[PDB]
This record gives sequence, structure tokens and C-alpha cells, in this order.
Amino acid sequence: HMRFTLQREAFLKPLAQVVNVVERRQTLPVLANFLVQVQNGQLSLTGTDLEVEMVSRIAVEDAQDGETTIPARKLFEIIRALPDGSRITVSQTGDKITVQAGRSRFTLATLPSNDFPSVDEVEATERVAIGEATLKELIERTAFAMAQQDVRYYLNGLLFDLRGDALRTVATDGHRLALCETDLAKPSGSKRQIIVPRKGVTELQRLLESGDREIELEVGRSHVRVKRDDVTFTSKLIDGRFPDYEAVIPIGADREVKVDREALRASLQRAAILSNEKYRGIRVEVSPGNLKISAHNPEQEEAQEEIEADTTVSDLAIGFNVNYLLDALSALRDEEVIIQLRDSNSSALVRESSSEKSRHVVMPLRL
Repeated sequence: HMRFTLQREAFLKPLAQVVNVVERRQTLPVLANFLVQVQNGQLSLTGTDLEVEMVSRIAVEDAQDGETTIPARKLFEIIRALPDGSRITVSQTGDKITVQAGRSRFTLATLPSNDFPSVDEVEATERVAIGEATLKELIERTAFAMAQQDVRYYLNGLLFDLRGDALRTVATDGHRLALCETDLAKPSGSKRQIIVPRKGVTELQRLLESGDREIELEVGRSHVRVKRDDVTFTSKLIDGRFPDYEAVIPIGADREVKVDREALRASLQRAAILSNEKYRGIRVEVSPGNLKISAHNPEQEEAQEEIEADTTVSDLAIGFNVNYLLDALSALRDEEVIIQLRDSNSSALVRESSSEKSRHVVMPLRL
């Protein structure tokens, strides 16, 4: 008996918010659908892939109560493709859903709402108040370094390291590491490490905006949840132990190179053209005031680049995977960055020139 009417653009906002979590892969039949609920003038749309759940709710006025599941991508595409300003009526016809707008009519197959998996209620054991923009930056500065479908499942996500007065995001794939830290206004007091899986990270990223809003991370034993107006993000946590990531952060890397971030990216990209396609190794030779950047490949082709730098370091040549160094520089934002070194056989630490809050560890590659 479910029935509601609303404008296309109003309908499109919750549809767009929730459609992205639906996995195109054919898993459980019902998982291809939204859970759609009408209760007391409120329309709720829920999508899930069992790991992440997105809910968005809106008012629909003079609706009729009811509950079903509706093919998510098809519904989203239909509503998006209808003419701007369309007045849309949705209703149940037997085991079908009907969508009417002007002369148009669409019928979709449904599956029973009882088939739809429910999230176990997140009993939050920790609430972290954090600026929405701040959390957004912590993730942007680190997410690129998460492992990608690694058999070490605990790397396929972002570590949220709650350190009392501070929060740290940490990503590693085993070959490089990115981390960013912020002080929290309302101190949490709690110390706890949680790993948010890749899909939870990206869905959370979509929800957070720029600006001065505070949000609350609700952290349970097995789930994290963010409520933002009438959108609810819930993600399972990865049930594993993140590595002792601090072990790979260099200590005693006090040989500093201060260099223009974008000029260094450009030189590295030029040298990379002639680097080994498999190993992508480039060489950085440091001398006072100067970097010599070079690469060569199995065919003996060779690139030689130079860039000025503020440094008194001499007698130091170190190899890096150019992809990892470029990733680090692309995730930094200052006009100038600092590279901290010890020697040719030790990892480099790359950071903003203006702060130590964001840090990148790039491992040496043998020359």
C-alpha cells in the first residue's frame, strides 16, 4: 500500500546519497535494491553492501505508510532521466512498484522488505567530536596509501588512531606510509585504534563537506557511525590489528631538504618517463643547494633532471620508487615541503615545510 508523491529534484537528493554504496556485483538478490520505507510523512531510503550502510530520510507529505525494496540503480537512473521539475508518484501494484510522471510510467520488480539485512544497533562506546572539514582533510591526506585488496585484510582500510587529545589517520600498504594528525577540541579522553575498511572510508568522504560544522564519530565494538542531518553512515570495522606503524617512522633523519613541492613533482614526472616500467626506481643525489634526479631503464635510456633546493646536505644519493614519492608530494599542500633523510639505506620522511602533522614514509630502493 506504500504511496508518495514528490518533485524529481527532491527525490534525487536521497537517491544520489544512497545509491553509491550498492555494489553492482550480483551477490544476494535483495542487495541490488534500496529498502524503501514510508512512515508518518517520512520517506527513508537505505542501501547496503553488508559492510557499509547508508540511510537518507526526507519528508514527502500526504504519503501512505508502507515498506518494500526497489531496484536501486534502475530507480536512480529513471528519476535522474525524467524531465527537470517532474512531479513523481511512486506506488505499489501487487509485487511491483509503479513510478508515474507526466505521460511516463515505469514498473519495477520488488523483493520483500523482510529479505533486507538489518544493522545490529551500534551501541557507541566512544563519541568523538571532530570538525567535518578537519576529518575530511585527515582522510584526503592519507587514503591514497591504503592497500588494495591485499590478503593482509587489516591493511585494506584506514587506521583511526584515537590518542586522547588527538586523532591520527594512518594508511599503509606495506611499501609506503601516510599519516596525518589533528588536535581535537572536545578531548575524547579515550584511546582506541579502529580500522575503517576502504568502502567505509570513501562513503564517509562523500558525506563530509567543507565548512565549520562539527560531526560526531560514534564508535562501537564493531561499527562506526556518523549521523549528519537525516543521513546516517554506518560501517563495520575491520576485525584485525593494524601493524606497529610507528616502527617505520625514521628517527634521527635530521638531514633536511626544503624544496618547491610542484617543481619537484614536475622533475620526478619527467625523469619517470625513462624509469624501469616495472620497478619505477629514480635516484636523488643531494648536494648543497641542489638535487640531481635521474632514472634509467633496461634499454640504457636515461633521464637527468636538476632542481634547486634549500639544503646543506652533501654526499647522499638515495633511490625511491617514483610513484610512491609522487603520491606523497601530491598529498602534501604547502608550496614547499621538507624531506628528512639519514642515508642511502634508510627511509625518507616527507612533510609540509610548515608543520609536522602530516608525514609520509617512503622506503629506499636499491641503486
